[PDB]
Amino acid sequence: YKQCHKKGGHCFPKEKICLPPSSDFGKMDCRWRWKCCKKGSG
Amino acid sequence: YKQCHKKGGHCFPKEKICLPPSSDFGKMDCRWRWKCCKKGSG
Amino acid sequence: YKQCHKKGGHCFPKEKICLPPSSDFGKMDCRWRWKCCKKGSG
Repeated sequence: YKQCHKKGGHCFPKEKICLPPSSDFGKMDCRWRWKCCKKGSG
Repeated sequence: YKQCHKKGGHCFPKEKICLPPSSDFGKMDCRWRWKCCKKGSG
Repeated sequence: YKQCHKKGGHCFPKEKICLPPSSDFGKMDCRWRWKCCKKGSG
């Protein structure tokens, strides 16, 4: 997903914890029932 | 909050795990950095 | 989680700023890498 990758992120299931919450970018262009979190997050 | 409550949810921090994920209704009208999950969630 | 909620808090990720530190109740029975902060610091 181009836009998630552009933000430095990857797609994960929407309930996956991404820390800090600022690195969780929301759905972006990930699929339905996934969200985009910045690499480094957890 | 009206809309979250109307869905039968409550507000929780943005990264709180809410399972099943269909019980997570996203931000709704919770505060910034919070999200609405159906009562009984995660 | 039960003890956190009992103490009037919510569980937030470990690096969430909770001030004043007296309203940061440490882990309580929040999940690994989360902590309990009193209503008002979040």
